[PDB]
Amino acid sequence: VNTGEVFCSVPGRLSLLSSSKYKVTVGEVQRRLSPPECLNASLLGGVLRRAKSKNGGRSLRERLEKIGLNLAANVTLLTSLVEGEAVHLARDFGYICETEFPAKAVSEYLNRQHTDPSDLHSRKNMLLATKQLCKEFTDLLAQDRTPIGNSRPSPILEPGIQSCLTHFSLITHGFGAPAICAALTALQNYLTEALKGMDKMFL
Amino acid sequence: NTGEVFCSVPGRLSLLSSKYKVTVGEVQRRLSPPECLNASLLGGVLRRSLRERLEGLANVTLLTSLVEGEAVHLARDFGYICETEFPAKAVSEYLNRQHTDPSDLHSRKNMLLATKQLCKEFTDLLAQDRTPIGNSRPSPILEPGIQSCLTHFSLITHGFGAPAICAALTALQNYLTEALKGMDKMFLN
Repeated sequence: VNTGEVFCSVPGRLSLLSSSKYKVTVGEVQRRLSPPECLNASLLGGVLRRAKSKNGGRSLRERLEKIGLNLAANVTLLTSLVEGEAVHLARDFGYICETEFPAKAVSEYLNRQHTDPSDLHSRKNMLLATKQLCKEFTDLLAQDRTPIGNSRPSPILEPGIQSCLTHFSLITHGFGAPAICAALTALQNYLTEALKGMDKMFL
Repeated sequence: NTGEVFCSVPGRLSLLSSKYKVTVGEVQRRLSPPECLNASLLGGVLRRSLRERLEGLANVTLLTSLVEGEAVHLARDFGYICETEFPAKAVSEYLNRQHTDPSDLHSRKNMLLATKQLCKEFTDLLAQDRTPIGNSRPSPILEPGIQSCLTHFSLITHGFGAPAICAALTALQNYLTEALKGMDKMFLN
């Protein structure tokens, strides 16, 4: 089984701009057919946005077996996504959290709810603790080396933890771990703004 | 007349062949700042005479394509998957082994408790967001300043943002709880 090879190209479900299709590799098609999802011919046909013909299902089965693959789980909106588009969606969400999440207004509002000056050393220490533990957590997700798109990198994480992050990448088509890092960026920017804000209170 | 249904849109992310009601309120939010969608882009969103049909009424991301009902559904499925599929127990067993000083378990336990507390205050604020979305026009409980900032973030994500952030912090919170269970079994040795 040659997994670097391109199976097909798929227009995006979330494109507003006439200007790309995403490449889907044999590796990706094999990730969809294997556990934990074990997609069938009908669902794989929708992911690949194939025209649902009566020929189409035998045609796809023929295309699959020629390259050494053959044919349930809870289907979500994420199940519809090719890995290219899942990764792109996570990247846009990441960009929006960094640039548009009102981390400053949120810190001003939540700091003002803890304006007892005895509760000030306490809050500074809890903010610093939260920042640290969130970094450890996003550092682990950045060490994820699950195969996605054309990449099949070598693991740095121990096999056990890697296989648990691999399970969560497979059920989310690669959206999960980067969407969580996107959300923890908004939390980290709030904590940073809350610390700057605490230090203005201290005066 | 915000509550009026303007059309029904098939889901961009459905696999089951077996539709989302878009209201006039929602078309208005797309035409108004911060996005000021033109008729071309609004066309894409509604998946289609439009200028007449309306008359009486920022950078594009993958989120710009979504009707509110699908954006909220996608956030909801992400939430479900973070809650039920994120490996919180294995992540906490790995991170308890990497970052716990065995000469000061108490320092790591206090930092976990603190993190759980501050994450809760943060997701409690996002749950107090009363931004119009779909056919709801609820009444705000937050002061206008912070409600206006939260509304901007909902308008540019089509209602995906706040719930998607809460879905992610559920994975973090489940990790923290598994990690505290883990700290206690280290104290028992």
